[PDB]
Amino acid sequence: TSACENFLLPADQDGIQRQVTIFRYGQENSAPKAYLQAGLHADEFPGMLALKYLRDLLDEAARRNRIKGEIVIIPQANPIGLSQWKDGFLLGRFDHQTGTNFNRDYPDLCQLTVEKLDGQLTENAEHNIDVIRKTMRSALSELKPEQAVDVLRHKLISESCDADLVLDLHADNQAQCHMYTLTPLWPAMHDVAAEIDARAVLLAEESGGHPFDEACSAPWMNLSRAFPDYPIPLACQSATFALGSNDEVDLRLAQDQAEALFRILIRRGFIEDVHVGELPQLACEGTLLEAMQQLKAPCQGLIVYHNRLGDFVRSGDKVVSIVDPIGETVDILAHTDGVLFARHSQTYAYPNKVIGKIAGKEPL
Amino acid sequence: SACENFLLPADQDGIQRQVTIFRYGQENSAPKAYLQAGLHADEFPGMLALKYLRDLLDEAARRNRIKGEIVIIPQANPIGLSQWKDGFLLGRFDHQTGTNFNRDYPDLCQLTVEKLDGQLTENAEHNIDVIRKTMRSALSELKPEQAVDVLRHKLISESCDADLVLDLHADNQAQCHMYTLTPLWPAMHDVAAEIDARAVLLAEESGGHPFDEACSAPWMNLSRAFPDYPIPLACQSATFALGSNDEVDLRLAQDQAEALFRILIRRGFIEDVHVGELPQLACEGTLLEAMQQLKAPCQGLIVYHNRLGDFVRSGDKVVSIVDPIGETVDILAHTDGVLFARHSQTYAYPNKVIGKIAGKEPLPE
Amino acid sequence: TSACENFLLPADQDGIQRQVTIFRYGQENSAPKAYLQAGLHADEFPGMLALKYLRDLLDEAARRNRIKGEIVIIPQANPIGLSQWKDGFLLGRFDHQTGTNFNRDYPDLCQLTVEKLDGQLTENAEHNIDVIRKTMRSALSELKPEQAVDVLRHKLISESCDADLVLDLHADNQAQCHMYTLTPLWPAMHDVAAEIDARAVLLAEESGGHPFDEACSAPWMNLSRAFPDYPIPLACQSATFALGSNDEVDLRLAQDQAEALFRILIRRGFIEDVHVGELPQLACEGTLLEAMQQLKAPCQGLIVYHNRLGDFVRSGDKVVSIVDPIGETVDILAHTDGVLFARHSQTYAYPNKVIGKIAGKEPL
Amino acid sequence: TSACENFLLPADQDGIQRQVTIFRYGQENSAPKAYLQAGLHADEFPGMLALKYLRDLLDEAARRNRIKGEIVIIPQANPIGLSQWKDGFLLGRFDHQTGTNFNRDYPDLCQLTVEKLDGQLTENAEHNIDVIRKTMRSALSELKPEQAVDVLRHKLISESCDADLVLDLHADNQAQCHMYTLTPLWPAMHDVAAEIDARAVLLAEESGGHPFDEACSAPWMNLSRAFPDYPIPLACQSATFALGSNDEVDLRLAQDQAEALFRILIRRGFIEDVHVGELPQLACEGTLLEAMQQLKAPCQGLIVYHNRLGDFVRSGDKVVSIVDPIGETVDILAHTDGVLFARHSQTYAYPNKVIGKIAGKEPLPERKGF
Ligand SMILES: N=C(N)NCCC[C@H](NC(=O)C[C@H](N)C(=O)O)C(=O)O
Ligand SMILES: N=C(N)NCCC[C@H](NC(=O)C[C@H](N)C(=O)O)C(=O)O
Ligand SMILES: N=C(N)NCCC[C@H](NC(=O)C[C@H](N)C(=O)O)C(=O)O
Ligand SMILES: N=C(N)NCCC[C@H](NC(=O)C[C@H](N)C(=O)O)C(=O)O
Ligand SMILES: [Mn+2]
Ligand SMILES: [Mn+2]
Ligand SMILES: [Mn+2]
Ligand SMILES: [Mn+2]
Ligand SMILES: [Zn+2]
Ligand SMILES: [Zn+2]
Ligand SMILES: [Zn+2]
Ligand SMILES: [Zn+2]
Repeated sequence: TSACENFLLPADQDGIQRQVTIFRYGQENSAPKAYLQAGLHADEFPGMLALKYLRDLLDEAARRNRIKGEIVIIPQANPIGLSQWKDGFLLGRFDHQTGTNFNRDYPDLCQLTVEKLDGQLTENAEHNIDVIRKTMRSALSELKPEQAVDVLRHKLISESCDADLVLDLHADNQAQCHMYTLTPLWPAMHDVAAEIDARAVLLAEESGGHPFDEACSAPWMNLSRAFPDYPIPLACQSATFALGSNDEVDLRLAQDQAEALFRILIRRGFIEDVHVGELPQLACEGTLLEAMQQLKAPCQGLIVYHNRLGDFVRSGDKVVSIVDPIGETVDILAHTDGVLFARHSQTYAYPNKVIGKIAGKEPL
Repeated sequence: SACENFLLPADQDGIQRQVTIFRYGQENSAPKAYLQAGLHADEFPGMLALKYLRDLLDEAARRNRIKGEIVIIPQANPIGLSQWKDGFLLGRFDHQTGTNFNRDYPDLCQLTVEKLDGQLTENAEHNIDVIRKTMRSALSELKPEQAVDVLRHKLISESCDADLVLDLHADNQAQCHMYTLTPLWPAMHDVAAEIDARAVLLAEESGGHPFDEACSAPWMNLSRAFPDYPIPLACQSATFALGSNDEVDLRLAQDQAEALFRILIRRGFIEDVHVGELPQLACEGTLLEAMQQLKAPCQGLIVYHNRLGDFVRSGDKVVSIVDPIGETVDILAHTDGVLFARHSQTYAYPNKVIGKIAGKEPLPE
Repeated sequence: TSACENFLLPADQDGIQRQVTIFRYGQENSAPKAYLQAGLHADEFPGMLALKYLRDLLDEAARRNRIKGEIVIIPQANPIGLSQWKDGFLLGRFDHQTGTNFNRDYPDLCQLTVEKLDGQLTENAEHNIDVIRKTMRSALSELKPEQAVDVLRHKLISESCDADLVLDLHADNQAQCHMYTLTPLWPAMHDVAAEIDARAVLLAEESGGHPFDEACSAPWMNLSRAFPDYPIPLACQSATFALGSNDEVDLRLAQDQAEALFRILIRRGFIEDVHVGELPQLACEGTLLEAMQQLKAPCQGLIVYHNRLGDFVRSGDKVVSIVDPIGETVDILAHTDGVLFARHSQTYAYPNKVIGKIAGKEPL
Repeated sequence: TSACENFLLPADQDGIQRQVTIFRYGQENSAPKAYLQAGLHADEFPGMLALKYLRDLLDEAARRNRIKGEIVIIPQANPIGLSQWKDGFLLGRFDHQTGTNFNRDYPDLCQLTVEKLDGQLTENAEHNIDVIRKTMRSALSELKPEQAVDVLRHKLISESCDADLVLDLHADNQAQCHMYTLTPLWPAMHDVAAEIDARAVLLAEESGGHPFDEACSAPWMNLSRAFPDYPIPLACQSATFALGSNDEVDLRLAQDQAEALFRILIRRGFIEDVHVGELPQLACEGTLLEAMQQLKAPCQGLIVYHNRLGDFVRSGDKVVSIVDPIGETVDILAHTDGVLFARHSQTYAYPNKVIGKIAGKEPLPERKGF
């Protein structure tokens, strides 16, 4: 019913080897392929519990012989970060050994495949998809990473680059459910945004230092541009789901998110003999990431919020203040109209700390 | 208001920090109160409460209503306050020594009992002044070198001779609760009621010499060392956990500042103010040894089955540890009581304390 | 699995006979009893849409055979006000025929039952509850109202006085979600306030001219005082929910409010086999209604607000100004610290118009 | 600085005499003439506050001696409607005494002047303008209205018919800034539309029952047609500005609208020694009023919108539903491509309630005779 791989990473600075546990629910290399992972930031929990419950649903779908394609589930994509305790707190965002962000510095599969594809593309889009996916797998086989974190990033992209559907499950420090995707995959991924009840959908073609979701979807956009004489569709539809707050561990929520992910899999042809019915109403519009305001602390001090999580705020509104208990108070204003979909869990600032997010429409 | 900026020795980066101390009233006047917050630099509610208590005291000072000496330290630990790692503030342990900021305070009984051998009389007030003077002398003789030892030394040097000491703290996820010396209960019932404690935890001696016990324990221990002399519990100290570490709220901090102000009035620090009827205390004093620490026996997601503040019964499933790629382990209450604390970070390592139940029967654990 | 009653009011001044549509989802006269109504002020809409969607949820609960109690749903409790159009606007707050407020002059069930109860109470609280509820129904049966609005008020209290849970769904002209209840039912109704995300909870033992929620809950408090030798618990837990602004009709909001009401019904033992999970933390403290400041316009003119809805304001702050476009400007100040939970939808004043509300604590 | 008159209406049913306060910033019967009024519908507020701030700007222009013509400002053109409170709400759209709409049943100055002008027109357009304006004033002088609302309409047209520029400031129940003008006055009032940031410009030659803006501009079009052998230019350029939602009272917005109105006055030669500069971007095309779709509720119930104010919608899109909370749901579709520039503030319907507006380009079959 379910295959299990334990992929072993090379030893860290303490001589410790870690494993990535990967579950597969379908026929290997079959039909449509889905990839779902959680816990790439090891201190972001909601996705971990949601995929535990999605597995319970898929075990039943497997027993009933209703799995159509290949579904790949990784509830804890980052066993390195998961071990990084300091003074009794888990710091799962950055790699101790390299200092790098776990959701950065993924391979650029356009840069790795453009030369190889020069003579292989044709007028048949489906053919180009198979050629590009095969080329991507070959290009990754040629890379030889040495550090556990680079080997981990390599494995995760090697197992996801040829998928039709990729969902990277994340969380923010204090936030409402929200989604990120590639600009041209909107509104294609309207259904997934609606099912997971995103309260913000943030669009970009190219963001920061090569995150996982863009590593999966961007290559199809960049290859389409590299080879404009050939049909290259956006074959891999990836998104990042921030499912809630980092510490939001709740049975009801995880079960509801597992059921939503199951409904997404049904709608996209991974499950048969199950009815989905009407798509839920999406509570927000897609906006550009560059139109999103990061609220930053201009100084150190207590973070005092004047708005609740999810409040609509307008340009000029006082949203948060930094209070020095032995000094001055500094007021921070909204510079755009939008929804305060994120704040922060730790209510003390250092200068340039991002302490909140407003999803607006006008680029900043 | 007087302001002192006490300078700590430079750290490993050659950086010196200051402890900012505010004083209201005349030096050495009448009764003495000491209030500090942020000894654990990641525990915020007390920091904001003392900011607002200062606003109230500035007005009391303008109106010439301060009777004794009130010492306010909103951020008692500027070392911990600088300790950022991967964007998170880790303010509980000192990064040079690895020690807990609220442990390893001096034992002022051990430091004064020899000196006091020939100095005590049948006059209680005399003994209080002699013991306080001896404590100050004993501390003057100590020469700490590490910034954290210098910090602990300064904080006890400025508080040991106070009549009232309130150490303002927080827990990772908790209701307002209080700790004090067993024999100071019910003496400190009024302060517990004003701050709306939902648990009062009593001990004569706890862990490795925390600040509140460093202030009040010496009077109990000297009373026992010299049973032939009147030695009252002259320094009434308590720890207030004012809420969750990250519970920063205007309304709450203003309410806590007003409660602290009312405590100062009741205990004779503020003139020309009537307080009136004491609020109802929501809990009984219980022993710290009757408190259950809920521990994770294994790593995994922390799933709570009880809300913060629920009354739970022995045998109840209160919390589960869930391995998202493994097994689930259920954690049971071993005592009836109030779940006054849980935890903010919902993932465990083995032996992690993930919650606290205030019970009445002492536990053998 | 859902009953429908169409209760006929006597014909009005135009010879029009109107109906109150009542839906019942459970076991008649059994188990726990819940009563939910909306639209008593016929121009307050959010509750009307929320109960439409709560019915969809209860139809499914009924189909799944999960209803434990008797649940009474009245999405439009006031068909009189609902007809009162003038110049294309619906004026649903006052009765055209009598000039009276629709949420005033409800019967006092203490005054109506104290004589009857003198010899019927015992040391058994559950007995007293059944005796008092039976006595209330009898006392109301004996009343003979003639005006459609008196008949309407009579029916609504007759169907709610014996409930364990009563939620009267309202709105304000421009407001945040807020709640009113009987002072001694706080913090008993903390869970209710938390699920609906109230941003103010206003407490009173006795308010104005006998509103519906107090008509339901006050009698238990007043009978407890009338008969202090007997255990009389506050058997009917009533509250008023102002679910937002009068005109705040939104699909997402009404669905979210329907789901919150469903969660309240589950928590209070009306629905089987549903896991709810952790209670949301309440965003406000209970304050006294007597500590609330009404901001009044001292003169006619434009209402210019300086504070946004939901701002925390301090005594002395300029909150709103009245601007005469051909005359003078008058500044209106906060006289208490608290939350500006209400403003107004029509931004022009007449003298003594209430143009906003601040929920304070009445300190000294 | 400015002249101030208080024109007294005859006493109403309660024996109360109401007054219209009129401000004048220029000379008298001078140079170019501008007329700006707000609050004809007394429950439409944004224009009231905008003209308060425009007066502050004009007081300064007057102090600096920079007023070039006659500028007439009426922040509250309708003191009758302004008094009409019921159950704490202001109902300012219809006159209590007559039941008539405050922005309907204005005089037709073509019908009133065609006979008088028969022998008075010549080859000189400027002459014809002065003759027609004098004739209009005489024709109105001859009328004797009795009811307060008829006297009010009479005064407002008497003070505006001879203006070169007329801006009637209005609002809708829930709407984006939009404009109405006479079909042949477009492209010409492009500058006005651009300065106020209209999101729809709606054109008609004849709309409903004789509104104020058409009462001012239509006569020139109709007289041109009555006397085709003479040059009769569209001497009075009128427009209706719906400045926003009825209840949209905001300091920043009113100041921005006052500044835009000031820039319009500069561009059209009312303000001396001030340069405006480059014209702002026009956000929309001029479209016919008969190409505008009115969304109507076919039944009573909750108004549930599926589109935001200002969304672009396409023919076939579900825009709004009417939901009977104890009955059925009815879906309402867009039947044209365009911007949903208006919805409604009160989210409950009666049958045939207009619950929104879409500005399209293709004339719609049902939009005839308004
Ligand atoms: N493709 C993108 N544009 N974004 C990538 C997904 C966003 C994602 N964000 C977080 O993990 C939340 C984090 N606590 C925070 O502070 O934001 C990430 O950085 O991995
Ligand atoms: N034991 C005493 N007599 N004094 C009370 C000390 C308790 C106090 N606890 C805390 O700051 C909360 C901490 N997060 C925790 O997990 O306990 C402290 O360590 O200062
Ligand atoms: N006070 C109570 N006992 N509770 C009843 C809630 C009050 C309730 N208020 C409203 O519908 C809003 C109204 N615009 C206003 O200005 O209040 C009502 O009058 O029925
Ligand atoms: N076409 C013209 N000549 N004039 C158009 C003016 C329209 C203008 N309409 C309104 O105030 C808004 C109204 N709620 C509505 O539904 O339109 C008016 O009546 O004055
Ligand atoms: Mn502040
Ligand atoms: Mn469990
Ligand atoms: Mn003002
Ligand atoms: Mn609908
Ligand atoms: Zn992340
Ligand atoms: Zn602490
Ligand atoms: Zn109401
Ligand atoms: Zn109008």
